[PDB]
Amino acid sequence: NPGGIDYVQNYNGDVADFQYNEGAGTYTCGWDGSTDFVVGLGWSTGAARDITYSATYNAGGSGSYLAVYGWVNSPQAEYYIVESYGDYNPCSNAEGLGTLESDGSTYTVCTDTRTNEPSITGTSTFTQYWSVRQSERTSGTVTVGNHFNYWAQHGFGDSYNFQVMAVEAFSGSGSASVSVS
Repeated sequence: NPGGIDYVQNYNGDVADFQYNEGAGTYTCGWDGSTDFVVGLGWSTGAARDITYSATYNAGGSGSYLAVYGWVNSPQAEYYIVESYGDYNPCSNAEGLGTLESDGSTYTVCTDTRTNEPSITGTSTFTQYWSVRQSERTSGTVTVGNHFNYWAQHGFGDSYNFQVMAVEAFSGSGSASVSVS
């Protein structure tokens, strides 16, 4: 599959009309609701790989991200590299970790703790790492290593779980069509 894609991310995809094609490295979704979902395509084992995407992403008025999304097992962490988003900047009420430069833009970097929250191990305590692109875009390449390298200076581990190019929303409405490699 494109870029060795071998994984379909499907959390609550049933509220997001989530449809995919692993062989083509494509997916679509469309939403209008107040339930959280995270859907997309990628790799069952994460790495500091370059992720190329091309999207149409329409999330005006929506609490939504277009993002590289994944987890690390130990210390347990959930991470996002946000390329475009809707109404809600996730670094607004988080702890600031400065900025970094990657793939043509500055990213705002931040972190927060989720205590005893739904996670990949059921219910657990984990750290979120966010890089939020200052100049939003819908196509390009994410040099994931740049983000990993920076977050690792602030406690981020390297035992990668899954890693995908994702669309998440939790409020409002939108549509997306994404190609990944």
